[PDB]
Amino acid sequence: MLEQPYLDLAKKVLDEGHFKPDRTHTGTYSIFGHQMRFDLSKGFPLLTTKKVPFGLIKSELLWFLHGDTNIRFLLQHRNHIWDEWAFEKWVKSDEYHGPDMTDFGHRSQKDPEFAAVYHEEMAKFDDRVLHDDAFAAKYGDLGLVYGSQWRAWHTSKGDTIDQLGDVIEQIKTHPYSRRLIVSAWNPEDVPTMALPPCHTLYQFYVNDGKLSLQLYQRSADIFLGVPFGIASYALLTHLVAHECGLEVGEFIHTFGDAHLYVNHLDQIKEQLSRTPRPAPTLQLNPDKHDIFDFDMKDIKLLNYDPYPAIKAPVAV
Amino acid sequence: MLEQPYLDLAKKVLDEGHFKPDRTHTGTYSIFGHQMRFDLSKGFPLLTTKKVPFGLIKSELLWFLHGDTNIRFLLQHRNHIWDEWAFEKWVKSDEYHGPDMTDFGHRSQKDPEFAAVYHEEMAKFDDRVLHDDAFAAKYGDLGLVYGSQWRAWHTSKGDTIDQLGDVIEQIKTHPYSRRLIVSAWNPEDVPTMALPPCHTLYQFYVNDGKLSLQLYQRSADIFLGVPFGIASYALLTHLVAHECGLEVGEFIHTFGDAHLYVNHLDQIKEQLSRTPRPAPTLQLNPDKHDIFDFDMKDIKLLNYDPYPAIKAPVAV
Ligand SMILES: O=c1ccn([C@H]2C[C@H](O)[C@@H](COP(=O)(O)O)O2)c(=O)[nH]1
Ligand SMILES: O=c1ccn([C@H]2C[C@H](O)[C@@H](COP(=O)(O)O)O2)c(=O)[nH]1
Repeated sequence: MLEQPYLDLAKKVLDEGHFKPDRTHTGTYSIFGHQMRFDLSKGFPLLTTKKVPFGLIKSELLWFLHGDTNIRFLLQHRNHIWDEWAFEKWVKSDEYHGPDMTDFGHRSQKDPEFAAVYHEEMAKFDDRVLHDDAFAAKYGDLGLVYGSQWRAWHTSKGDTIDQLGDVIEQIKTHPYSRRLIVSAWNPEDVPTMALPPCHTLYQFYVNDGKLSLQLYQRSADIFLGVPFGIASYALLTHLVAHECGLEVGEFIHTFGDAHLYVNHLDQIKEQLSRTPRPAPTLQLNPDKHDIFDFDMKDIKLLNYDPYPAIKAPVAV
Repeated sequence: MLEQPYLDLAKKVLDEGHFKPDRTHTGTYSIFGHQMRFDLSKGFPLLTTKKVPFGLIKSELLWFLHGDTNIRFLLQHRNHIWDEWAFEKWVKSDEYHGPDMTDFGHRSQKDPEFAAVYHEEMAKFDDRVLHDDAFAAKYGDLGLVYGSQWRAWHTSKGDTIDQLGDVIEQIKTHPYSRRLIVSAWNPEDVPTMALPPCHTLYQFYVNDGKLSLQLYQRSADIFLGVPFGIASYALLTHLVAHECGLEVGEFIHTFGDAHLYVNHLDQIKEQLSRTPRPAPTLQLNPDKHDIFDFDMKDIKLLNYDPYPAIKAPVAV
């Protein structure tokens, strides 16, 4: 079944997984060096053993494709994944004249009252980002995020490079190249970044009229992270392919530190007791071609019949 | 046997290998996405099924470790791997007042007279690089090569970053980090580089007091390239480990485009008819610790009993 590699990877971290400490002082079962492949011709690798929000995955990838880094786009799309990061910048700022917020996330877990307070301050921050144009420009712009790494790499000459744009043209004029690489890792920025790119780098490959993509993920949260990651990059492999008039090949997910937080063990076992149903089908608008111009309505997901969602706490 | 993964990878490219064109207009049998691991506690993965020059591998890695990019060091060490690149720069220069040299490499294959001519001009170039200090500074400095990528990454602020130095300190003060990454890929330089880094990026990992390393090689020549690559990075895993007082773990080689040139098929088959002997043993000088200060004499290779070398033409 299409999503087997994932379950396999999951089962493995449990079995061969060696305990290992980490930043968000929780424990993890980790493995180092893994690689799994998904033959995109057999279907879309969005998990059926647990409900994954394709809407979220879809709007995030577009945000990246637009070379956008401001949270406003996502919010307009009911997407709040990157919310914490902008909120945090806001709170550490001179203007934040509100309640105690330092460590809002980790605190909310065992909230002394926090729950509503945090959740409301956040509602406020967002609401302003959506309307106060100047506020959005200030606290709503994350800066160095995938959108800017992929499409506006800052060069030593104060210029900007559209890695993705260039690779796409390359694919068209030189499909057999081995230099079709887009990179999110900048040695200059990581020493002072909030969260250095987990999706460190990806390579494209063309053969027999099919497009393939390999991702190198330096670090991954098997439970919460991987499900989206596989969905996100498989989508990209289709999008880029659609634009180049190529057939879709394989999506390959390679790992550095693949781990499962100690507070996710029961949940994952639950999942491992499920039987994958047939994988869904992706449908891209035939009329449109420049993916940089793709809109949500141009991406349909057909036949996604999943098992109920699984709730598990974010380890912090 | 330790080197099995390599033979396995080799056998595979023959069997599942899909023909694919390439730059040096020759043909290739290619696969996309492969990963193999070598448990460095079982021995050193320097091939016994064919003689690999450990001396060359050793002096090259030191050259990188010194953050050096001038060919003089290598020549002083009888190492000529990077010779062509500096020679080419020399020939395309105003000063090169010699015979016809444009395409020296590919031509030498079916030399109309070239052999000696090229080989002598080269001897001249080198000889000068070794003695004429100003010549070395001019035509002997390659510039952007591993030594500068690893230890003097040029930032947008005209400064320089010692990625390797920083990662080593990191390993010591934060061994459980998932950000121990050194990168040779610069989106800014690749568009105008002679040869963008095949050894694209590598990640370190520490667990149970052992050090592991994973390399991401965007493109590889299974026959001529991989044998050195495995040797080079396994050596680094030992060196860094020796410096951090860690035990050696696994070396993991991940691949983008792994290929075998069509003009290497017979030779590789020859190799595949050999039986691996026990792997050699690496011995590092116990007295020395700062690997940036390691000298050739500080690296011993014990019990290397290989099969005679295999000669095969460099495809161009
Ligand atoms: O697809 C993804 C992207 C990010 N993360 C995770 C990786 C780490 O678990 C955490 C960040 O902590 P560090 O890896 O930076 O140390 O976020 C994932 O799990 N999956
Ligand atoms: O360990 C190594 C380093 C380099 N090369 C190869 C990779 C390619 O075969 C060739 C460069 O051509 P491009 O990959 O840049 O297209 O040099 C190897 O085989 N092995």
